[PDB]
Amino acid sequence: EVANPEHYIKHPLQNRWALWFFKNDKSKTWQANLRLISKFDTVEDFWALYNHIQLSSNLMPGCDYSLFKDGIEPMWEDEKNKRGGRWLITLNKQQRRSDLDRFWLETLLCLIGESFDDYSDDVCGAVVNVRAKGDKIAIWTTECENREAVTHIGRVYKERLGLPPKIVIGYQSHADTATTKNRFVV
Ligand SMILES: C[n+]1cn([C@@H]2O[C@H](COP(=O)(O)OP(=O)(O)OP(=O)(O)O)[C@@H](O)[C@H]2O)c2nc(N)[nH]c(=O)c21
Repeated sequence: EVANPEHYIKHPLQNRWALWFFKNDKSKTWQANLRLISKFDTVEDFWALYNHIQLSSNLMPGCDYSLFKDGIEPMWEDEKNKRGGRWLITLNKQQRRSDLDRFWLETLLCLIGESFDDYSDDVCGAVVNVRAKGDKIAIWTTECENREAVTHIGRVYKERLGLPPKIVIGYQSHADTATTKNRFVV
């Protein structure tokens, strides 16, 4: 007879995820300022990471945190992002204190907990931008043309964050990045 796995195995996550950190430095290419922190694929390992790193609200302006499925780099150029887009959450200066941190954690939980159910395969990850003019959080998806998946993900995400329902958020395609209107709204 063998031991009861319930008493000792870590609680597995559907996907293995990777957390990245971005430190702004004008003298270097965007990609050069983007570096991996570490990866994890269990509930225990997620908290071990989250608990020892600074809350988004404490980072220096210009820095980002990005949680993307293992194998998908948090950039437009990636095979899994080039044809996709993002649901953007735009926060005001007051929300840095009131909602940024709780919104980001809920975002992390939505990702690792596969809260988008049937459309989990369309989800790539999420990014939080700490900025002086106003912080930003966003869920990135793989194909801007998958209306069904994209709209359902947006609705679910918006409901999970729990902000006033009357507030509309938009979805923008990465390819449409101005050298930017929304494709969908919920
Ligand atoms: C997500 N992303 C951001 N950048 C670079 O980062 C710059 C800033 O893009 P940003 O997404 O970090 O928002 P920010 O608020 O800092 O600035 P703004 O929206 O223009 O006011 C871009 O114009 C790019 O030069 C990126 N550059 C490359 N090559 N690939 C990416 O995926 C990528």
